[PDB]
This record gives sequence, C-alpha cells and structure tokens, in this order.
Amino acid sequence: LRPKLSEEQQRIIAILLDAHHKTYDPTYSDFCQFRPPVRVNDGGGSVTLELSQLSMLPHLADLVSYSIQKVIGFAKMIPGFRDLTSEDQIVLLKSSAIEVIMLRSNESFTMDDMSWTCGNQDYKYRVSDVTKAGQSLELIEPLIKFQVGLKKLNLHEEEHVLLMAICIVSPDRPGVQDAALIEAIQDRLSNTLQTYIRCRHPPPGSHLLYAKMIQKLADLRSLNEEHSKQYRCLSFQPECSMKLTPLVLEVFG
Ligand SMILES: C=C1/C(=C\C=C2/CCC[C@]3(C)[C@@H]([C@H](C)CCCC(C)(C)O)CC[C@@H]23)C[C@@H](O)C[C@@H]1O
Repeated sequence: LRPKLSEEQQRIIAILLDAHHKTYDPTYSDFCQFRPPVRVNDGGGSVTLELSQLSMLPHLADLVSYSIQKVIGFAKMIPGFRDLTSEDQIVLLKSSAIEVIMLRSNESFTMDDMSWTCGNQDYKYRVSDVTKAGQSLELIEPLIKFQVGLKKLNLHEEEHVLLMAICIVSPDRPGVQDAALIEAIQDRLSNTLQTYIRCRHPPPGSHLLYAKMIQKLADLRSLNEEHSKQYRCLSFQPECSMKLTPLVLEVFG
C-alpha cells in the first residue's frame, strides 16, 4: 500500500523545508564573523601540541555555537514542538544539539575529499582541522564514516529535514517529562517520513530506506556519547572555556 500524503503531512513537509531554508545558509556567508580559523603545523597529529594550542577551537566552537542557535530556530518551527513545555523543549534541544549538527553538516560534507567544505580553503574543515580543535580521532573517524554512510543514502531534502526533526523530538531522552506527547509528535513526523518515502522516493529505495534512516539515529546516539566523553577531556585543558562559548559550555557542560 502507498497511501498518499495527507494535507497535514504535506503541510508538515512544507513547514520543515521552509524552516530549514531559513536556518541553514548554503553559502556559509556568516562564517567570516566567527573567530578566525588558525592551523598550526601538526603533521604528526600530536595530541600534546593540539591541546597546547587548540588553534582551531575558537573558530569551530563559534561554528558549533552558531549552529546550535540555528538548530534552536529550526526546532521551534517543527510542528508540535511549541506544544511541549519549555522544560521539555530545552531537554530535547540540549540532548539532540550535537546530533542535529552532525546531520545538518552532511550538506557541507563532500566525498570529493572527505571534508566539510564551506567555502575557500580557509573554511574547509578536514579531519586534521578537527584534531587541531582538540577533538579525538576516536570521535572524528566514526564521524567521517557516518557522514559517508549518510551521503550514500542520497536523501531528498524532504527526508533530510524530517530526519532532523525526528532526531530532535525523541521521547527517549533523559529528563523528558511528557514522553507521551513527545512520542505523539515524533510519530506524526515518522509517519510522514514513512509515507513520503513509500510514495515519492523512487527505487531501488522505495522501501528499506526508512530502516536505514532510523539506524542513523541510533548511530547518532553513539556519536553523541563519544563526543560527550571527548568534550569532557577537552574541558580539562586550562583556559579552554575562553575558546568555547557560553552556549557551548551550557549545552555540553
Ligand atoms: C556546524 C556545521 C558545519 C560542519 C560540521 C562539522 C565540521 C567541523 C567539526 C564538527 C563541528 C564536529 C566536531 C566533532 C564538534 C566539536 C565541538 C566541540 C568543540 C564543542 O566539542 C561535529 C560536526 C563537524 C558547517 C555547515 O554544514 C553548518 C553545520 O551546522
């Protein structure tokens, strides 16, 4: 069976596409406003040197902080999100922030050279640039594999935005009060996605794709946990707080 998208479902997709278009600048034109990226000579991938300098942290922390703000904006536009209490809204945002950033970054990720390309060389982020931000390969390598796998799904933008929405509105986040309401909202979203794939996504991908996308959400949980572990280590570095931002400190602290 391939039930047609209901008027409500079509409206949901429209709202999410619009929300994404208003919160994700494909030209990355604001990036020049972030603290400048600095790339020290670390061909050896020296953890000691990376931690001593954290040369790329101010820039990437600003990029992440900026992205969290955009995600907050996107989330507020998710149909039903505002029906939740502010406490639940914040619980969901803080817990999904890094995951949505990883998902949305797939738009700048390119398999041409396995980097996040957001402009000229200055705004091209490679594994080496992330390690220069004090991040561990224990996180970055799996992150890259995740990006490639997500790339290969060749998601329509409709699927991309629905996946980010579903990621955010997850009832199984620690601290949520009204898990029931959250699940109802997510189910409305998941049903839209499943319905969209079944009647709009041409094979060989008409089906099976929903399962692959849901698996990505599971992968994201592991990446989230891995990032939290690495962020903790990074936080031990003296003077690190100044290289981050208040929003970043709050979300991951
Ligand atoms: C942000 C966005 C972009 C890229 C994402 C990247 C590339 C650089 C390194 C990042 C920011 C990863 C880092 C492991 C996260 C480190 C954060 C912290 C220093 C606080 O522990 C996660 C996603 C990666 C650019 C654009 O796609 C908008 C998107 O929204």
